[PDB]
Amino acid sequence: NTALQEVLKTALIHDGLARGIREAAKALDKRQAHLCVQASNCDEPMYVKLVEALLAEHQINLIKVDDNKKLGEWVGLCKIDREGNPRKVVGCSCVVVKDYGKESQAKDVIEEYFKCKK
RNA sequence: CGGACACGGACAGGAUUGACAGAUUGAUAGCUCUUUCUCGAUUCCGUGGGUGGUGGUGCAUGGCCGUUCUUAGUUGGUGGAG
Repeated sequence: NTALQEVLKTALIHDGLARGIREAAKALDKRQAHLCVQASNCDEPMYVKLVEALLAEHQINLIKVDDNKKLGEWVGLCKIDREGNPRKVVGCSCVVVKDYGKESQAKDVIEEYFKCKK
């Protein structure tokens, strides 16, 4: 439960993420891929059928979350503000991190990973 | 586009750059078409707005110069006409 809340959120700042209408399906073909995340409300589940054919066969590693209406202010464009509107952006279904570069609380994500999925 | 910014939408389930091969070209300008690969929020689209101008106006101006002016001319400060 700590893995869901705060320790994924310690390293998502400036790294090689996924952002844009060709990029998320572009940058997954790379062997720098550390821990990633998937929004589990994709309307056609055939896009995520492709990434599940991509993720488990090598060491790519997911966390399931709800959507992108709430991750829409997590990826890098925040629309709610003291002046921003409640609807400017929609986030992504699938972003990655290709190099951490910092070890702030980067253990509870990596401890969770070889904990339950062996 | 070398149209900064302000606002609204379109933007990760598909905005925007680049580009070989073939008509397309005056031309190795993907200019544009044909099929498709590619860059990664940078932007595009409309709406207000700066901008650039060897664009007009020397009869709106400045500065500079030229001339009447290449000759000896010019002017105040406190002094006559019951």
